[PDB]
Amino acid sequence: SDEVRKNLMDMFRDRQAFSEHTWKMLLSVCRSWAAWCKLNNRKWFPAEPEDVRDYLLYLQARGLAVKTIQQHLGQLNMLHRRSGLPRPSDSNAVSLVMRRIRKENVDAGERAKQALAFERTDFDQVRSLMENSDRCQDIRNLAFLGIAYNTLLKIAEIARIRVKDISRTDGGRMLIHIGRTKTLVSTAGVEKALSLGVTKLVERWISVSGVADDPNNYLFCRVRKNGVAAPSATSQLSTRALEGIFEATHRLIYGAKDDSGQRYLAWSGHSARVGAARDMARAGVSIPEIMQAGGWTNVNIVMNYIRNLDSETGAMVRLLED
Amino acid sequence: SDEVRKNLMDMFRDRQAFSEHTWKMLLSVCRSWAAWCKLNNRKWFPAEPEDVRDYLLYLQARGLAVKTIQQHLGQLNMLHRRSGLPRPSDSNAVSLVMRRIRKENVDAGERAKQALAFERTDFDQVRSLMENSDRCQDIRNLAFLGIAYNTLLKIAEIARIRVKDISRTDGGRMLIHIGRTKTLVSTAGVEKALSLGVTKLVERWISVSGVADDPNNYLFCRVRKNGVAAPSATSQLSTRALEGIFEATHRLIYGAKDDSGQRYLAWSGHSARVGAARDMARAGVSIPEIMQAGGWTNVNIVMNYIRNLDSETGAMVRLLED
Amino acid sequence: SDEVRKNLMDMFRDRQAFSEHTWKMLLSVCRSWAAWCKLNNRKWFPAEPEDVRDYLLYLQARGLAVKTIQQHLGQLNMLHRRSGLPRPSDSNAVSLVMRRIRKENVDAGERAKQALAFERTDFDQVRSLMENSDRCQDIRNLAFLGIAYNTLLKIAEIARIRVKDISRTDGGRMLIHIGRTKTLVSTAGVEKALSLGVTKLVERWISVSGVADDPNNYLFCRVRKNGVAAPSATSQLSTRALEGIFEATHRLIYGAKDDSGQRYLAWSGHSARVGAARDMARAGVSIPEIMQAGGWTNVNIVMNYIRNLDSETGAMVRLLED
Amino acid sequence: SDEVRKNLMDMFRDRQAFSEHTWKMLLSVCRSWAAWCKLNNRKWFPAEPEDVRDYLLYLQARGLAVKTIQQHLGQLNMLHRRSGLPRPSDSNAVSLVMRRIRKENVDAGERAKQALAFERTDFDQVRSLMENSDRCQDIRNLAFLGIAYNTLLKIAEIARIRVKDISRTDGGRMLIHIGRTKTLVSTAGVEKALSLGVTKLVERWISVSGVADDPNNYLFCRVRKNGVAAPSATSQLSTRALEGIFEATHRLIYGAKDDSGQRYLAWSGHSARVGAARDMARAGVSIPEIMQAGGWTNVNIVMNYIRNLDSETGAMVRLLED
DNA sequence: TATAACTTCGTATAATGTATGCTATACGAAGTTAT
DNA sequence: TATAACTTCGTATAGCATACATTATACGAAGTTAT
DNA sequence: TATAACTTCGTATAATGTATGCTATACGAAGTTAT
DNA sequence: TATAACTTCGTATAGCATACATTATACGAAGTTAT
Repeated sequence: SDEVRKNLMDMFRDRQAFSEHTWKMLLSVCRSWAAWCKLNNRKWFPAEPEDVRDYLLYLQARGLAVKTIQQHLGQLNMLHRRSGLPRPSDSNAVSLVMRRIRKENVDAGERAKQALAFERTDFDQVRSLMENSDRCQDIRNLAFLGIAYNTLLKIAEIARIRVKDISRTDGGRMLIHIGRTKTLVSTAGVEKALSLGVTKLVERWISVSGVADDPNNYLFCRVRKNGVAAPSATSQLSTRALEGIFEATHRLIYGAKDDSGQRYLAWSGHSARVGAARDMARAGVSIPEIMQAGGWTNVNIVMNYIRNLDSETGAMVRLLED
Repeated sequence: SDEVRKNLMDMFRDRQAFSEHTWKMLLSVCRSWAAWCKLNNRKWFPAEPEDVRDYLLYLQARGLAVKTIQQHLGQLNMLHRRSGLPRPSDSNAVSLVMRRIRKENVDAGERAKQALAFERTDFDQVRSLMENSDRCQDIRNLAFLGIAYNTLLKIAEIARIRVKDISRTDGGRMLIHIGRTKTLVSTAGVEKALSLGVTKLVERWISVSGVADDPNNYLFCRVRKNGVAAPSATSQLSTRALEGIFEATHRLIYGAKDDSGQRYLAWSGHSARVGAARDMARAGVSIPEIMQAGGWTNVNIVMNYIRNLDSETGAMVRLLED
Repeated sequence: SDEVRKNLMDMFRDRQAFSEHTWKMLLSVCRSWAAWCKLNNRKWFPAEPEDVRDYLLYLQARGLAVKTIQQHLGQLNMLHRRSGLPRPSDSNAVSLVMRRIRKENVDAGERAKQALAFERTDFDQVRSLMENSDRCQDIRNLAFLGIAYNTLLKIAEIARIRVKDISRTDGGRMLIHIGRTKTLVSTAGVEKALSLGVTKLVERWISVSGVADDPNNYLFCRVRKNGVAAPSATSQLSTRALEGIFEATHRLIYGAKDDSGQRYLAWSGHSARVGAARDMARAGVSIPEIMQAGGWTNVNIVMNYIRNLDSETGAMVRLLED
Repeated sequence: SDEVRKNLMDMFRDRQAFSEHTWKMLLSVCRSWAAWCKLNNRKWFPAEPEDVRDYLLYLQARGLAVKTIQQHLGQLNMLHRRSGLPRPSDSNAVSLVMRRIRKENVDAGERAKQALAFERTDFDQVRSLMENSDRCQDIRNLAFLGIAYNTLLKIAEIARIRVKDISRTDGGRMLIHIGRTKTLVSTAGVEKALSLGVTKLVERWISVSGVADDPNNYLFCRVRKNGVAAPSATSQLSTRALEGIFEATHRLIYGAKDDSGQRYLAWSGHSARVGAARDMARAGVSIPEIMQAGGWTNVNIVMNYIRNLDSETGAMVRLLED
């Protein structure tokens, strides 16, 4: 009763031990669960297993994805395990219904989607059009698109780059040192090399933006309606803005989005990462090489961007046709 | 007893958490365990470690495969873990016999088997033998044998193919929008293309059958002793019937089985999968293209199918032969 | 007191859960420890940690290897852990002295040795001399040496081979199916292919020995002074005899062993395995390929036969010399 | 208290279980922890989770590397585990801060460093500057710098080389029977060969020194302000003196340090190792030969040394550049 | 008959594996339906 | 507050190298059986 | 001034990492010894 | 004791596919600030 209160207090004291995103989703799931509980006159904490089971079934009935449901269940489990209490998933009712919901949704066809690919051809076509612009906005966007495709870095890692993180090979190729993440949080860190063509795009951006003024400045920054860049060493370009560059570039080439409300109708923050991964594979690049490129530690995730690369090769259709 | 009664009600309420094939196997182990118990005067629930030990030894004497004995122990362990009771595997005596049985059986020379291969040489032979046949069942069986070898699809997947899933891809070749994935993080569906040869086979079947008279009709259907097909959009051919086409075809060519009791004496549902993988290896197709073919995310099974091809003899044979 | 007696009784009942070699060493270490205990008026079971520490120090003082000492400690730990008691290694005194003994011995230069390599050149030289013999003994020995080098199989796996385990590629190369071991105890199993030259050596042995009479016969068998082979399906050629073939072949080429009493002055049961592993490496064979060849599951052991392959490459001595 | 007194006596009796460098580091953390405790009025033994938490936060504020803070917590954890007491890391509050500190520090941009490279361009420059020098210390330092770059050996290993360990391999080139392995399962020793150039350097040192007047004498020795060497078979040069040759040599060429406080501003003991690996990569030497060079069983460190070479730019740069 | 060629054995020392559980195919055989 | 040239020290931080529980090989010596 | 171009935010859904502990180098600085 | 051609069943055994605990992206909508 008080041991629980202490545990929770300890968790909140050292908040910084978890990503802000985890907290954000913890409160969002708690909001959702607490509302369902109120609407059903139930106690939201500690959670009763039969109540949690009803809630997950309610989420499925609302039409949410299987991964969304697993997230709600996962946030509830963390809140309890860290409170010193037993996890809802510790009961049959909850573990069995989750399995049953995954089964029925997947059987009805549900599948986890992945970002619309932005590949070598898309990059070449965008560079060919934007190459000739003098606008600060255009120069920045093209430089961002290039780094994204060349390095396979997530949008959050890109927004984190500082001018001082950039070095250069003896060959004149740019090098961006990256230190952590989801994960990777390490010592040492990594370096991402840019092709000569791409480092040229970045050079042009630094020049017109004037972010080199201070090595602490973040590489990318906002650019106001009048074309003036606003370098900063305290704030970074929101990842929401970066997803906006991918979306506006797609609209530039293909026009306005659908109306279906569906996701991935245009390029998004993860598009170049899935597009590059796939280009390397279709080129014969070895798995360890492809892995190094994306930072993937296992051969599973990799196979996953290629997870949607399965298409009739015609292999058997050739053996037979001869 | 109140709490295991609740757990058993949990299990039934969310029985959809597991597939019907899984349930049947569970019912099957309980019936056997229970029957052995009654016959030997022991309580079957909860199961005592010493009794489960005498039972496992019993299954060994019955000559069952270690794989099989592990399935009995496994289901027995589910029941108890789900129910709140202690698993027999958690016992030292049970843990010890399983290790003894496993080791003893491997020593006597136990090995896993796999489908007798149905290769191109066999497909050619069959085609030639029943290609001009006007018999509706022959027309249907040849079409089946073709798609099986060409697509490497499993029997349950071929049984689900409906008419509206067939389209045209090129040169009048056919396209089968199949679905070979049962996971959330995977590709929605694939498109299997049939050689020009195989396409003519399916065409002659759909014409002699009339399954196309309704898109909802299943590609394959029943053909009665009067050589008349019976299209249907609600009922598909049992995979048992599909395995029969394979054994019947082998009989046509080799006559009655070997009456040795053994398994894989004739062709079975996986024979075309085993054979197409080998032909693809003999013709030196890239492993990735061989995995896309069978839908393998890894190469642990495929390696078993092509293990004895001279192309897979290893580095040592390479070094020794110069 | 009785729970212990039961545990031990359970261990002995299901003896077959452990290799006969484990038992053999368990009794040998117990013999050693029990003798030291008697000579020092101490109780040998349960073992007192301070007593075990004295014993390990006594073994070090007797000049035994670090791996020998770790074995004695390991057998003592198993006897206790399986008796339901705490392991001697569970105490500081024992865990600290073991670490200290490893440290001091290794610091004084001790190193785990490995078998004298039997490589491609040795095999070619032995085949060149024995190729012309008509003696059953010679024909068998050469066939054994060939299979050992070609397959990298341990002597115990070789003595286990039965005539029925041998199949053949479509190319005329022999194939030996192997099922388990130290380890590997599996389902499925593996196939080892022989080069055309080596399968010829084996063919010649089967012919002159007459082991093909029964597919259950073990491939290798004894050969008496009069040249007559003694095929058997119940007994195998002792691994001690197989180590004898490697030793006699070395003496044939180099003459009588030293007098130092040292180990590995001549080829032994593991010689072809370490020799083949090393030949592949020096040939550019990839690790996964080399791994497949020896059955190694990890890249560590492999690096270990090559563990004694480190020699001045001259790499730096070339960069500088130009 | 009786049982932790016994454990502390266990630790001291078998202190040889750990190296002297390990002991010094342990004494160092205790002194700091104890000093912090007294200053803040807390008991230092056993350590309470909440106090260790305030201490770790203290070390973070002192600006120490996460690696360093983990060393304090680590030793603190040894002490307690060895002693029978409960480890502070086993506490939720301590577990939480370590995670917070680790994450917070990685976010501020913390990265590991490594020796400033001493490449061939640097060796050439130094040779040219002090090659005709008659000064005995210059003759000794050049010899050292040569062996370091040529052999990639660490300082403690070069400090141990005695005269009787040098032999001749070919064309009058030298051979150094070194020992770079501290494990039981490894190779006894290696033989490092020196280029013809480097060999002439060591020869001129042994002649101007007279260390060869007794095989037992260490290759390298003290050279007093009167330019007179002092051979000895019982005393070797401190690795600190060896690091001094590196910094002194860098001073000769670049002058006083950068007074920034930072690390690796001049050359250190590992500079030749970092530089020789890069030169070997620039000249495209096979990774295996680069590992044999530095004595690496893996390639996790070597990759850090050659991370920014254009030859190690990745597949993406390869694809993008065509 | 001595004796090659093992086998058995006991102490000494090097090498090696480290998971399961759910679901689909195998196949003889009983059950069903329209020729 | 001689000074070059080290050594010894204390504390930070980079570079490695794993443990546990079996199972299997190394080899001298003594026993075994068809010749 | 309206307005481009963000930022912040809250619900929805995809992606990812899964270790430590022992020992050696780094380097300013105090200690020692023979020029 | 019609029979071809299946279907349904029961039990053996081969073929796959993982969980947990975070952390990070997807995108519409509403608020914010230099122009």
